[PDB]
Amino acid sequence: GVFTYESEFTSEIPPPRLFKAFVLDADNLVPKIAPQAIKHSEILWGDGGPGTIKKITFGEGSQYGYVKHKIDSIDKENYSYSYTLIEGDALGDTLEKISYETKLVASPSGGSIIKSTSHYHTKGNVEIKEEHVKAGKEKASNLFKLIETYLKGHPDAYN
Repeated sequence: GVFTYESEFTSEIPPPRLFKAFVLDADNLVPKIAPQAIKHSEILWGDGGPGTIKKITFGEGSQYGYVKHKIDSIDKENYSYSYTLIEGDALGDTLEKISYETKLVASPSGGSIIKSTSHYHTKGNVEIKEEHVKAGKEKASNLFKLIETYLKGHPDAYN
């Protein structure tokens, strides 16, 4: 009853810089690099640690479009991030518990590798739609390629 999807890519920007921006600065990194997807970010629980809850908002239009992220684990030393999503118009009336996992590393060419993964938990006996899970792979991957330019252009970004 759970879906498992993983991705793998790399970048020339350092993972500790993109990590701090993605986890320790996602409140102003996503709404600044891509203001077309998220419009605001306000942690609802804790402050980013495990068990915390972040309320990300979108601005695709007037209709309110936001989601809730529950931090699951973090690796400021390995540059890894893991949280659980509980809200999101994309969950349709079938999905419920969402699991999100992201990991960063370094390559032999100096660049840095980025491994991401996500899961779904539908309530009852239903399944997600490829166009949905597949489209999410581009919404999460494309963003990762936007942050790489964030540090590749901003040598001061939390650095």
